Amino acid sequence: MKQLRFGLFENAQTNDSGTATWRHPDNQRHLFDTLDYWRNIAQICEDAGLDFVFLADAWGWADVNGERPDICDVEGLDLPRLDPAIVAAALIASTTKLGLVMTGSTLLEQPYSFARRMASLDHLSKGRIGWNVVTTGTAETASAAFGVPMVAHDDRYDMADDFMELVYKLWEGAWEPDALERDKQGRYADPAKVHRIDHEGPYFRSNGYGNTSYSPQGTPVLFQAGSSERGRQFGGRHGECIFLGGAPIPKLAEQVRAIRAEAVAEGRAADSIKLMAAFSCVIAPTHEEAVQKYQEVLDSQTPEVAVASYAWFTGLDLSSYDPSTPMSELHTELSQTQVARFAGLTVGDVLADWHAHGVRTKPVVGTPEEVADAIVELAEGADLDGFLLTPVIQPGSTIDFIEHVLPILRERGVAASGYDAPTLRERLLGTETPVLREDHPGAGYRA
Amino acid sequence: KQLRFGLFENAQTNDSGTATWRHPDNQRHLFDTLDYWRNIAQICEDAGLDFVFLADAWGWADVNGERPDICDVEGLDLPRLDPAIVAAALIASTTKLGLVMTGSTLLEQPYSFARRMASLDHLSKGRIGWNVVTTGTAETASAAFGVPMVAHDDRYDMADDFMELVYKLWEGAWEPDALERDKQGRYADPAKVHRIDHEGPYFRSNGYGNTSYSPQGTPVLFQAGSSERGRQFGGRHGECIFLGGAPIPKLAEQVRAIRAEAVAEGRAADSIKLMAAFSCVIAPTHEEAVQKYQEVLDSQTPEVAVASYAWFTGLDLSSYDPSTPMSELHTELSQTQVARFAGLTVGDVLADWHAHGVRTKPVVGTPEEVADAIVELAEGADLDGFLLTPVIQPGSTIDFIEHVLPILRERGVAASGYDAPTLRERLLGTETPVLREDHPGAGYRAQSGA
Ligand SMILES: Cc1cc2nc3c(=O)[nH]c(=O)nc-3n(C[C@H](O)[C@H](O)[C@H](O)COP(=O)(O)O)c2cc1C
Ligand SMILES: Cc1cc2nc3c(=O)[nH]c(=O)nc-3n(C[C@H](O)[C@H](O)[C@H](O)COP(=O)(O)O)c2cc1C
Repeated sequence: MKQLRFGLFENAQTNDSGTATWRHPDNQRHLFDTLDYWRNIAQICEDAGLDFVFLADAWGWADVNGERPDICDVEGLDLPRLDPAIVAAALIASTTKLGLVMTGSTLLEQPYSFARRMASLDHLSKGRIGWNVVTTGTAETASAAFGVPMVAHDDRYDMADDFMELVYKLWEGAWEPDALERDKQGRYADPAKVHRIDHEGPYFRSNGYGNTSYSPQGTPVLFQAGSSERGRQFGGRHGECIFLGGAPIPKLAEQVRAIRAEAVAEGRAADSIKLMAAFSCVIAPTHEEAVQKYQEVLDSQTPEVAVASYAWFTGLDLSSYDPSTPMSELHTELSQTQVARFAGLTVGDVLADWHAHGVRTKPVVGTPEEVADAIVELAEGADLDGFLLTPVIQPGSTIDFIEHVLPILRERGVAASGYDAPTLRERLLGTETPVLREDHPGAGYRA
Repeated sequence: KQLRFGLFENAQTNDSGTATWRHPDNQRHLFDTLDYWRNIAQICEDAGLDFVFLADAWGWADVNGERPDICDVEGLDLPRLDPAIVAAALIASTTKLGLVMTGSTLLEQPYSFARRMASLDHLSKGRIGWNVVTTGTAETASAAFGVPMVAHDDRYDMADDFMELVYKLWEGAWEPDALERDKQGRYADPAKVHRIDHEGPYFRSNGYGNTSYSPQGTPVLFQAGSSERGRQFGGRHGECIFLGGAPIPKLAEQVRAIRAEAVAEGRAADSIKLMAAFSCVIAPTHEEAVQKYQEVLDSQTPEVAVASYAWFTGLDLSSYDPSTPMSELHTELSQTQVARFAGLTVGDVLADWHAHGVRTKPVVGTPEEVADAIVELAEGADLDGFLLTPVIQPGSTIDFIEHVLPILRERGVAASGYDAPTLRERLLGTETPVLREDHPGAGYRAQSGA
């Protein structure tokens, strides 16, 4: 049996994904800016043996023509947030084995300082760091915030390739793994193992030494989730663990086959890339109890939010249209035969499903046995290597999965019983060594 | 007058042109382990020190245009860790200790720097400080980032623009009570959340800030520029100014000039705090302290001094007989350097450099002698505290805490412990955690004036 890995999707802000369940009485996400919130989440995850916590990030915000509507602040749709690298570092200090994965942007980070920061996390954590490589999902606002011009979608990925090449040189080529000797009767470092790098790319330039010596993993575990044609090529080249949003099993299976074919086209083994699907659930001892439990979180969300956030995430201002109007009865846009995928849905239908989960994956709602069976049928049907648990409320959604579903998966032998490897790469990739595989591009920048 | 005490640290093994890492009691070769930092922070927090300060650098040694092998054999310059990451890890290990980190206005981007510092301030409940630098490793650091070099005085003009932008983000973007998080009312009050607009010579920003108003608003601002332009910048923005060691009459003049600069910027002379770097070597008798210091100096490889002197000054003295008067090298010296070296030989210069690099010269003696030196400095130069710069770690810090700090507390010149939750309250001696109204950053508050 393939043993699935599990990570927890989190972000350093109250609400996410176009939903706003922060008003639910048991939701603690409004305390995201306190260290106690994060210490508790991490302890829950580490005591359960979850492989990692993943901190999503964004730099921009939801806006309509340069302005956030009141609702953004009355319901905390987007802002405020914290920086994930700072949260990750704080969590290092209260964990020993839990993996820590953070989003970091190739569009807005400077590679030289970013490489030093990530390698610092990797040193202090003893090799537990991952990096979710993003360009931007909020390109308009994030660019204005940093004072830089727009970069079009595919050019963002060419910039990301150049970024990756430089950070690979800094992580893998600047200091050999054994450069540091720290012998008070010998050498501090072997001068033959410390190298100047030289990089002249279309977007970035660097000439000189790297600040950080070779870290326990070398390069953080690389996560990536792009679904465009160009983003799929980028993930096929660099990504070690690829995230997928929820989809019906047959569609997910085809996407998995496509992503593994992109890795093969870049010279990598098909099984050397790990696929993890977002997965949400609401668990209760009976099916009806779960439905009511899910219902109570849905009822906690203000009804005006659904229309507001659907607008931003898609562009369709639906406040006007009566809920009985078929979607296909509207224009706005979409490329004909795509409009047929709507298959005669009504505005009410879309907003009700959007109210339910936004861009988060549709939760599996049922008993522990029902949720466990869903996980297994997803993993087997789509050839997945793990799941990214996306909570509907914190910490309850995580606690429920840990206390009721994970033990079933463990008894069935589909989930490991605990931490068997000390670095994140060894744990997620099954590698023997904590460092990149030889068929990964970053390995080609080693001395 | 209650003196404040901070610990000067950096996230690398050696610093300041010296290299005492081979001393049997030095543990700084473990700088890249969390356990080293956990231990330092506990030692400091248990003693009630006001803060730990993390220096930083981005560049490396450049001796005759190359990086010679001795830089790696002795770990003179590299490797290092990022101080924001060390600081964040130390947040989670401490509850009251202040954490001050260096951050460069030349190389950081202000929008993400503002968010990073405000995140540290939120998570720490207001215990963060920022030592504002314009990089000192400018040449090599610029090449690493791929950017053109910027002149000394231009760096301070860029720094003024950087400060204006981060003040808008920290003080002007979210009012202090914008967040209500009332599950029956509003998450945030939309009238208290503001777009910023900034169009400066070096930086541009248009939009909202990522982080809401943090417990101190703006981190406590530390600064250490000693040039004329750097003193002007400190007098405008710095809340705590760090001075290197010097004889009492010289420190007193520097303190006087910095306070006059603050007054000219519209601030109260006493609202800026002056802290001197202070090093010491402590033993139970004077003679034992002298010998202890000799054993520190003997731990440094003899070949280091001439190589690190060349790194810091550009002057390679390795080919000269040590009896050579510096005056004979005038073709390689500016007029100011010739005057400063007058009477000195190459051997004098390298002997002095071997003993302490650019670190302050230690007071060497008994605990009573060191305590007396601290009081004399503070009274004679009008200082508000001291930045303890260790010669070896953790020994230098432990010696001071165990033997000198109790004397200072008995004499009533150092506080018993922590009776202020934020770093600004503790260091400025105020009940208010946010910038004073006569500070430039306060003018960006939307609260009555935007
Ligand atoms: C599970 C998951 C997590 C994601 N997290 C982030 C994130 O933290 N920041 C971000 O900008 N985008 C995030 N995304 C969006 C993707 O990075 C990506 O941009 C999107 O799938 C569209 O693909 P494309 O970039 O190739 O157009 C996430 C996507 C998924 C499926
Ligand atoms: C106690 C002390 C600590 C310093 N720490 C740093 C540091 O961490 N990083 C840095 O680039 N410069 C550091 N400096 C150098 C000063 O910031 C400054 O550049 C130097 O004093 C020269 O002054 P000027 O910039 O006005 O010419 C420090 C100086 C002192 C006295």
